[PDB]
Amino acid sequence: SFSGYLKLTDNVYIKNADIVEEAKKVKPTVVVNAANVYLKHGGGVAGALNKATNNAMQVESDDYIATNGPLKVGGSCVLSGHNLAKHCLHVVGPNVNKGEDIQLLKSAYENFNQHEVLLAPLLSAGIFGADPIHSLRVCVDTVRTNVYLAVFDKNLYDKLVSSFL
Repeated sequence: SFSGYLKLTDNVYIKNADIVEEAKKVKPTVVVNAANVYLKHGGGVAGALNKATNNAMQVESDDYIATNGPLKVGGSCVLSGHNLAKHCLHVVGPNVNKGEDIQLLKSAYENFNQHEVLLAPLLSAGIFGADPIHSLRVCVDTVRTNVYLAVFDKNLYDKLVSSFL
């Protein structure tokens, strides 16, 4: 199971960890990917998860997009977790750097409620440009299922825990 997570609320847990390494160790039922609408897994969590799958995630994703078209900002799709998890829940948080509406972050986190337990990153954080403190607050106020948050950056992890209300 998940180990070394700090409990923030009844259902939200957090750890300073690389989500790729966490996924390979735990092999969760669901790993969340910080996806974009095109499922183009170039950088950040998406690039890292995809690289760990030897690009199998990107090949599967391109077939999904060819069939279904792009996701909506705030939306998600369930695909294979490959060698990382049973499933990957690709969730599109708003990219503040691309001028996307930050109010869609709550809609993005609502996707997590369809799964009893998830290994996840903070949506819209990192290269998506939103304030990770705000993302954690939206997470705890939106997600009701059990979410294990992996925060790659040690200094950000310390700031998130120490500033948590």
